[PDB]
Amino acid sequence: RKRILITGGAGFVGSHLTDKLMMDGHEVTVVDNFFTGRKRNVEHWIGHENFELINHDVVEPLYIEVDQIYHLASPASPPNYMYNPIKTLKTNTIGTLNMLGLAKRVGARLLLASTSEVYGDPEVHPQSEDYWGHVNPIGPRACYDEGKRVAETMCYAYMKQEGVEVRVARIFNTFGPRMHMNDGRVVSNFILQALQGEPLTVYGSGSQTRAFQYVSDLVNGLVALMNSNVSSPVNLGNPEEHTILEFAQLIKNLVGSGSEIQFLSEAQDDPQKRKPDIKKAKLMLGWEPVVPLEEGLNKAIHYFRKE
Amino acid sequence: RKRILITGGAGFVGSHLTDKLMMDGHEVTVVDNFFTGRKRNVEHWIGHENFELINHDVVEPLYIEVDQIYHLASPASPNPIKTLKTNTIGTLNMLGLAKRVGARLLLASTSEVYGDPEVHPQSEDYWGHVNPIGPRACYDEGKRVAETMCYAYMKQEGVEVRVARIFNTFGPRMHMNDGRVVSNFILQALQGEPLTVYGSGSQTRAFQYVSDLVNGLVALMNSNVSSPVNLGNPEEHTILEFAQLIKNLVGSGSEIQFLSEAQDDPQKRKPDIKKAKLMLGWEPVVPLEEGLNKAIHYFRKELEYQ
Ligand SMILES: NC(=O)c1ccc[n+]([C@@H]2O[C@H](COP(=O)([O-])OP(=O)(O)OC[C@H]3O[C@@H](n4cnc5c(N)ncnc54)[C@H](O)[C@@H]3O)[C@@H](O)[C@H]2O)c1
Ligand SMILES: NC(=O)c1ccc[n+]([C@@H]2O[C@H](COP(=O)([O-])OP(=O)(O)OC[C@H]3O[C@@H](n4cnc5c(N)ncnc54)[C@H](O)[C@@H]3O)[C@@H](O)[C@H]2O)c1
Repeated sequence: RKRILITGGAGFVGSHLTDKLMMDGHEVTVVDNFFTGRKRNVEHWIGHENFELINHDVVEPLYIEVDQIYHLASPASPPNYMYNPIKTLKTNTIGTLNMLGLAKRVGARLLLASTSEVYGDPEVHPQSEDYWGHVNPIGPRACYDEGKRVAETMCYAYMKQEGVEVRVARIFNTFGPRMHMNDGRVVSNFILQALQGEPLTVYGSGSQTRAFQYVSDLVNGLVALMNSNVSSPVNLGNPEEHTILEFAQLIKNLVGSGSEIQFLSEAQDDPQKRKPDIKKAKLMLGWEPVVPLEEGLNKAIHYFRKE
Repeated sequence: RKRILITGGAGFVGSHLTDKLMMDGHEVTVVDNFFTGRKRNVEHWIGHENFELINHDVVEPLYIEVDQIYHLASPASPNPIKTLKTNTIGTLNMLGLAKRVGARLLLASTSEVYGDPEVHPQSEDYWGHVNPIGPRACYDEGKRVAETMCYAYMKQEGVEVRVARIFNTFGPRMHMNDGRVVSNFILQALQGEPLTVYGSGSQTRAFQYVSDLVNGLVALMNSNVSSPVNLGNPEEHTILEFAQLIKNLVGSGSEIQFLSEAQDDPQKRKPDIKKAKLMLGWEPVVPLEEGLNKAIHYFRKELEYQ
């Protein structure tokens, strides 16, 4: 049925988006510069009749007839984006302007992969979509945060001024096969520790909690949101809390490397900074996260074990 | 002495900056696409050896050899998309150029990066409270990210950047049909219309005379201060006092007049200028009365020219 463009389609979330859309029957074109993505992520569809992979940086204009654009082209984990603030800004600015220009020209509906970071260090808990956020416009993260903030602004500008149809997802922390293992976040870190024999190290009693979302739940959110009539931003994330200890335990079992878990009773964890309200997504999209933590960790570990 | 690019050189603040800098013997080039600027604003210099006017949009790359760029090319508030492009593409372009030719770049930012503030007054390490998707975001978010841009080109590429957070400014050449309280009162007084004050006229507005700002910009440009600096006037005056001052300076028989069922909006923001004091030795020095005077003379002249 639909002609669909995915920018960043060779990346973590984008490649799983591709899969789903390729299997629902659509004609998918992937645009990606391979700055962080990888051909292995989409290699299964090369050659297939309805797929096209284009090596292309979104800071360059694109002219293609499509019905829908999922705009995920953007550096995503902190080490990648903080190392190149300028490329990060150019991508979120010039690149969003370009994709919105295409969407306007060809009458595509455009969905933006924004981010809970537009909320900054929140002074409201949890964060709903009303919150304006508390964000340093010139810190070392600002290239991503302000970059994604103004990309949201561009969307509504084109919506208000040129009747572009726009969708805005504010994406919270997400995990699974093909994820990046360098956020030094708790799951990537425990998994690496276990996969190579190391002890899993748990601060204090492992009592701080973390809420992560499994990638296929995200991908369902995105598609649900794209095909809805809600044009204001929608948080997509999983607000279920698991203790850090529980992540150690699950990852230990599922890797099965007989790594030990060990406590540093004098050490400590930071409470998670952001926590998504997703009630608007339940109400307007009928969507919730349905993959249990253990199940997503397993599918993830399965990926990384054989890798 | 210095070769100097001024984008938005032909607008209100820009043309006074041009004035001051020409008078100091620098080589001054103005770039401007005249969306809101006027040649009349710099005709006095057209011809002099040291001056060039170039008609150019900053969303288009530009190559010129200069030592300093004052990047003022932007609508001040108040085409939303063109505003976005201008503050994004435009700033990237000018920082690119500054990279290429080794120029120091001053960004004319705005108190709006603080949004609707939740601390008072606003000093430079306040992060602001800004709606990224509100009716005015394409100005507020565009100037915010313009800042992010300067800092990124500085941290990563060694570009020398300066960032001025400009607060409300008034004076000759300003956009008369502004919306603003001071504007309306000048226009109406000059015409013998009553000056109507909403409520009891006790909401305040703070205003900075243009030559104070221009001084601040130059001081800032030539300092070693790379992080943002508030340039504004913190002195409060009520709307009623504006009305009274303007009525008297104009002398015309306009009468003041309360409309007590009407309300004014409270003053939105108020600069803390400690940092400009300490690190530039700057502060506003033109008293309100004198400034209003110079502003009245201009609107009087300009009513008479258009
Ligand atoms: N994974 C998360 O937790 C998370 C959270 C919030 C938001 N997001 C958003 O999701 C989107 C994807 O992130 P991800 O986790 O899949 O990361 P990712 O890095 O794996 O994917 C991003 C993809 O974009 C491509 N890309 C980057 N810049 C580009 C450019 N200029 N032109 C063309 N392609 C370019 C990369 O090569 C990469 O494949 C991002 O836009 C990110 O901001 C992700
Ligand atoms: N006047 C104030 O109270 C005040 C307050 C806050 C911020 N500022 C900032 O100070 C700067 C100067 O403002 P101003 O009051 O002189 O306004 P202005 O409109 O008089 O000056 C802007 C000038 O820039 C030019 N310009 C606009 N877009 C351009 C483009 N894309 N390419 C080239 N030139 C372009 C306009 O033609 C005009 O000559 C602006 O950046 C504004 O945001 C001023």
